[PDB]
Amino acid sequence: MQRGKVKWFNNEKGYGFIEVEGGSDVFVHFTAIQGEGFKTLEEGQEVSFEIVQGNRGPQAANVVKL
Amino acid sequence: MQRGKVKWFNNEKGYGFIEVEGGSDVFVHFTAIQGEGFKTLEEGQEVSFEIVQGNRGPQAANVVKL
Ligand code: NA
Ligand code: NA
Repeated sequence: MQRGKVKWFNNEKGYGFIEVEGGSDVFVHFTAIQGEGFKTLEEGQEVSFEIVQGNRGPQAANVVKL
Repeated sequence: MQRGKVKWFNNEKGYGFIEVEGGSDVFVHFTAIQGEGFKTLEEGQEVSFEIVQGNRGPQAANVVKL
């Protein structure tokens, strides 16, 4: 588990990337976003998350807005 | 998606396992469950999901109640 900030998120498409200090960007799909409310992220938002490997490569899991 | 059936799920602990045909049971955490509902599953529940590899091995992502 670790923290990062949303790099960008296309609200219409429901995905974007988390930027990591000193690391590679991490793909994030809306289905990973925790909490209640419309599943979205905004550029700059700090998040905690886990990295998992799926068929398309690394992606975020358990994305909590801080 | 992959299909399976919930073997058990403990809604106090927030986890359980999904049984899948021809393979090992897959760990499922409440944070993977989709829907604005309460994030719980019940024994026997048919689901669609994705298997991803996390730091503890295979686990469920994107768990949708069918
Ligand atoms: Na970076
Ligand atoms: Na099995």
